[PDB]
Formats: sequence, C-alpha cells, structure tokens
Amino acid sequence: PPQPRKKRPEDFKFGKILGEGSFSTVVLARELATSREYAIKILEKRHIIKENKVPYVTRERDVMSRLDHPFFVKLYFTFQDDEKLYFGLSYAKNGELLKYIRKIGSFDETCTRFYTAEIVSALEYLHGKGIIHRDLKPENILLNEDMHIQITDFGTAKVLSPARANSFVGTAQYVSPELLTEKSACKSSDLWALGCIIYQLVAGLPPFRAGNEYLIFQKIIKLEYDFPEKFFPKARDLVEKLLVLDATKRLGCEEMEGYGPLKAHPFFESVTWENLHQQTPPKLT
Amino acid sequence: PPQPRKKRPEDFKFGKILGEGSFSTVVLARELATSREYAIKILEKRHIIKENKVPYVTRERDVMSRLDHPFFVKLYFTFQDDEKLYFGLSYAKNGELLKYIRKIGSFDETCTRFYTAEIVSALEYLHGKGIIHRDLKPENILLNEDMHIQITDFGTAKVLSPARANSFVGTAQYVSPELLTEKSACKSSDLWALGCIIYQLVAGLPPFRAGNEYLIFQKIIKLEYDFPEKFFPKARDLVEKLLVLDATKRLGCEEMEGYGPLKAHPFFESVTWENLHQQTPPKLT
Ligand SMILES: Nc1ncnc2c1ncn2[C@@H]1O[C@H](COP(=O)(O)OP(=O)(O)OP(=O)(O)O)[C@@H](O)[C@H]1O
Ligand SMILES: Nc1ncnc2c1ncn2[C@@H]1O[C@H](COP(=O)(O)OP(=O)(O)OP(=O)(O)O)[C@@H](O)[C@H]1O
Repeated sequence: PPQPRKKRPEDFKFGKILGEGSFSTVVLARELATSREYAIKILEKRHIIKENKVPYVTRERDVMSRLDHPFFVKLYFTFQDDEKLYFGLSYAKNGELLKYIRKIGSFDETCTRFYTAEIVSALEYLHGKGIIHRDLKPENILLNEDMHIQITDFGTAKVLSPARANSFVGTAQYVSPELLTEKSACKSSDLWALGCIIYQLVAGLPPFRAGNEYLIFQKIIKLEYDFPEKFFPKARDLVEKLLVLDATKRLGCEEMEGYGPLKAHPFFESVTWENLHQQTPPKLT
Repeated sequence: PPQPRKKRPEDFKFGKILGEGSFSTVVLARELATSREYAIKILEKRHIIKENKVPYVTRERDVMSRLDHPFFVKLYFTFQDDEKLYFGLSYAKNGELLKYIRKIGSFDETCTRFYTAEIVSALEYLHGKGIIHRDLKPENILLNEDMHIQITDFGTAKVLSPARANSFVGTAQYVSPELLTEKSACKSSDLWALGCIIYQLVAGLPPFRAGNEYLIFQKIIKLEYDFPEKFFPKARDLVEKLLVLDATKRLGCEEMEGYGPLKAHPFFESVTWENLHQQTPPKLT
C-alpha cells in the first residue's frame, strides 16, 4: 500500500544536539510541513562500515520497527543521503530517567512503584516478542512530556529464535553474571538489570559500584552488595528476587513462570497493570 | 523492513459505536496489549462488493496511508477476517466540528479565524499532494482531545494525475457549481466548500439552504445567498472571494497563484501559519 514520500534533510529545520554517541548524534528537528518535532538520530555510513557496526545499526532499525507500544521510543521514518543515515524518532522531551534520579536523590515509594511498574510492563511486551534489550539502564529509559517512560537504544538488543547470546556486554553496573561467566544473555539478563534499576531508584545509586570495571564485575559474580537500612521492605524483597546469580531463578523469567508472579509481587499490590500509560504519573518529590 | 505483527479482532476490546455509515460502522476499541484507544472503522466485504464500492474503500485506505500531517485522521493499521475489513484510525475524542457549531450557535471572530486557518492549512497540504477531498464539511472535520482539527472521510477523494473528475457528488449544501454544470471537480471545488464552511461558522448555517436538494443546487448555480448584517467584514470579503462560480477565480486556486494570496488575506492578519497545531485553540464561547 502507498506510503508518504521518503523524507529528506531539506524537509527539516535542525536544531540543538540532544545527545552524542560513538556512532551517532541525535538532533532535535522540526519538520517544516507539519511543525512536528522529531529526535533525528544521524549516523555516518563510512564510520559504521569501518567499525563493522552494520549488524547493530540494522538491528536497531528492525527491532524498533517491530515495536508498537507506548513505553518505547517510536521510529517514524528513515532516509539517507550520500554520507548519513537518518532515523526519525519520537522526541522524549523530559530526557533520561537518570537525570531525575540525580535531581532528587532517590524516589519515594510511590514514584518507585509507578516507574518500576511501567518498566516491568515494557519488559513484558519486549520479552513477549522474543527480544532481549541487553543494555537496560536509567540512561536508556527516557521520559516523554507526560512523564511516562520511553525505552530506547535497541541496536545492541538480541532477537531470540530458539536463549543463546554472547558478543555484546552492556553498561558494567547493570551487567548480569551470565554475561561475565558464560558469556551468554537471555531475557532474565534484563530482569537482573531491572533489579539494579529498582535498587538505584530507592537507594539513589546502583547496587554494584567500584573504582573500575574489573572491580564492578568482581562484585557482580560474587553478588557483593547490600541494602541501606531505609530501603522499603517490599522493594528489598523484590530486588532480592531479581538479583539472583542463577538466571533461571529470577522472578519474571520463564522458569519462574513468567510475568504473572512478578506483577503479583507485594511491592506492586496497589498497581493497576492494564492502563499504566493512561494513569497520571506521581510527581517526583 | 520488518513491521509489527498483523493485528486481529481478538487484540481488541470493542466498545461503543462512534458512528454509522452506509458501508461502515466506526467502533471505539481498546487494544489489550497497550490500552491504546483507536476508532476502528469496520466494513463488510460482501456489501462493498455488491454495491461496487471496492474503488472507494481502496482509495480511502491508499489516500490515508499517504497523509502524514497533524490535521488529518491517521490510519495506523488494517486487517480483515472472513467477512470484514478493519481500519485502525486515530480516535478524535471531541467529535464533529458540526457538533460545536450547533452547541454554541456560531463562532466569534477569534474562533472562526483559528479554525478556518487550520482548515486552510490542511487543504494546502492536501492539495500539495494532488488530492481533492470532494466532500469537505463540518461533519468531516473532527476534533481531537486538544481541540485541533482532524479531517477525515477520504474514500470519495479524487487523486489527480494531470484537473479532471466527475462520478461523485458530496453533501448538497457544499457542492461546487462545477459539479452541477460540468460534472467535474478540481482542487478549487474544495475551496468553494471552504467558503461555505467559513460562512457556516460565522452565520451558524450554511449559505445555500432549501427544502430539498434540487432547490439547493438551484441556488448554488445562481449563487443565490446573502450575508446577515452582523457578519465580520473581513470574513465576508474572504467568503466572497471563495464562493465564486468560476472555479479559476477562487482565492487559493492555482490560477489565482495558490495558497500564498489566500493565507495573506486580511482576515488572517494575526495568524501565524507555521505552527498552528502547536498553538492553544481559543475556547469556544
Ligand atoms: N528519542 C530521543 N529523544 C530525546 N532524546 C534522545 C532520544 N534518543 C536519544 N536521546 C538522547 O541522545 C543521547 C545519545 O543517543 P545515541 O543513541 O546517539 O548515543 P548513545 O546510545 O547514548 O551512546 P552510544 O551509542 O555510544 O552507547 C541519549 O543518551 C539521550 O540522552
Ligand atoms: N476517527 C474517528 N474518530 C472518532 N469518530 C469518528 C472517526 N471517524 C468517524 N467517526 C464518527 O463515525 C461517523 C461515521 O463514519 P463512517 O465513515 O463510518 O460513515 P460516514 O462517512 O459518516 O457516512 P457515509 O460513509 O454513509 O457517508 C462519522 O460521522 C463520525 O461521527
């Protein structure tokens, strides 16, 4: 079926740089014909080819095109000129979830519960499509103008077919033990990251911290971390059921019978899971 | 490039009927996996085939798929089962513009100007793609939750290639004289409808009214109508430059040098055309 004409650089008025990565730069752009604002990720083809990143850029596009859920950054269009590729993405006006963690120090119980629930809901959708994020972190969980989450950064995701993996290792503080021991990744690897994120929301800092990566990995494989006295009891119990060395024993994984038991955890008692994105997010402190 | 899986009836929880047409019924539906609300237009295949409406249903889908502008109802997806076709459309929460005309009687100058400007902007986009609506009317100009317009009903549109036409005749009160005399339609036919709509917004009733269709057509070809004393002066001048029998002399048409002169009309003096959908619509009385 016919689709709109392929867009081009001239159709936009580019503005400020929203972010810079190793193989891309995201720029805020206003489409002239509609006045719509998009976050356009620009990637130089030559650099991508030189560093053998074609599989990653291709995967990012393919995975995003398959996602159709309110808690994920949307890919509206793509186009390219002689030197660059352009991905038209939804513009998450409020930035990274990490920004708010730093801004207010830590989230109260109500805000922790709400945002954790949205992340859990997003992961259920993602995992339901046999996709592993592999680099889930506050930096990758953006916030739209209404303060609902919008997860992004899928170039390093893993699309399951069988849960084999290997090759990529996400941000050190959120790396699961299986990636360091067996060099493998599965859906449960994301649940481990979830556990670190919940801990970070409540404590204000991720569970495993150290002077360098080697030391962080060392703490991870030994499950070396502890909870501060204040930590919300039910949240602590949940984290303990997520930060489990054995990937088959993490609440939410297939061997633990899926998302049902996870969403039924006491910490989420007052959560209505059916329409989170229609709910008004609690105000951050 | 991969796309989401084809949706199906079971993916939705259908609700109330939003509207009923001769070959379709629009139903409010909530997608289970996202809690998103869509207005799903359902059309029975057998009926469509019996009445030879395949060209119309096909055109509706094709035209909508080509539109990517904030002032038009969006087509998100399509699917079908053994008996029906389903079009997933954006849900215009506030209904038809006609509803508000009846609700408050008539629009003040500020509201008339704002909504007329959005319609003009929508038509510029539509015409820029060589598409003639052919049945533009308050009933076809919906309003989203933010009170910005969303034009719909494209099955009877005409996609230009050369401005030939003929075959279909829209709602009597908005029919242009060329359709009644030469049995032809062009972009300017929509501008005539625009003139009737502006008049209706200000007067509260369309320009040409009568007991039946024959009498309405009779008044149209004779340009038989008049303005009530109150009518905003500049709005009147604009309408007089739109309701012109000769289609090549309507403000906004190609022979009159396009949308530039139309948007520059005195009635729109204080209008900023670049970002109308980013502006807060004036409150209706
Ligand atoms: N859709 C978006 N809306 C608003 N901001 C965004 C969006 N996408 C990305 N950003 C911002 O731009 C930054 C850079 O994104 P990009 O994908 O180009 O590199 P990165 O993934 O952050 O780093 P790298 O790819 O090297 O790991 C992000 O960290 C984020 O702050
Ligand atoms: N996207 C939408 N969102 C909300 N309401 C809608 C939407 N589309 C249509 N409607 C409502 O449903 C009604 C019926 O639409 P439909 O296209 O099924 O028939 P119609 O075009 O109104 O009549 P006919 O096709 O016989 O001329 C519309 O008049 C409008 O009131």
